[PDB]
Amino acid sequence: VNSFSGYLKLTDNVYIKNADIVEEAKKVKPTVVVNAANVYLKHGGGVAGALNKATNNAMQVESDDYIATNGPLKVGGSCVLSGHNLAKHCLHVVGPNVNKGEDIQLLKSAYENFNQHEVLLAPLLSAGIFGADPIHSLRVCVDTVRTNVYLAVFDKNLYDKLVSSFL
Ligand SMILES: OC[C@@H]1C[C@H](F)CN1c1ncnc2[nH]ccc12
Ligand SMILES: [Cl-]
Repeated sequence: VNSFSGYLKLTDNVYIKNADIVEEAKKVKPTVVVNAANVYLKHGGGVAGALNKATNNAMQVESDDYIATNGPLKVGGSCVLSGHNLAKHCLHVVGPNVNKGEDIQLLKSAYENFNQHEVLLAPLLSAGIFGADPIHSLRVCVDTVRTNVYLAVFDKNLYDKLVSSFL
């Protein structure tokens, strides 16, 4: 039993809700919140910009030190950093950004990072400003993640389409 509330159950392990991931994280304070990161951890907009803003830019400061030490992530890769005031940890995961021409096949590799964590709050990888089809992202999530994932979808119209079209 966990403290996630109001989610629709899609499969044994995948749950979905129309919610702002920032407000969800502040309420639940999950062990792991997933960020929709880029390889430079530049949290400018989309999910990343919103999460970073909610940390008063502390996420960005921590991220800049991480990059200065380690260099950029790989597309499909991840790193674990602090969750600041939002969660114990933030798993920064880089899905392919279609608006940069990145290979959508890497979306499965990106979701594989979730399997290293028993329970996660997450957005749909490569959705929004990363330019992939969210219906496809949900499909890959369901077919790749085996740990317990609680998906927050910001747009109510999109949430309804994901549920009604879910196979
Ligand atoms: O599944 C994540 C959905 C799809 C798209 F990627 C953006 N999005 C969000 N969901 C909840 N809160 C959010 N805050 C900022 C963005 C955002
Ligand atoms: Cl977005």
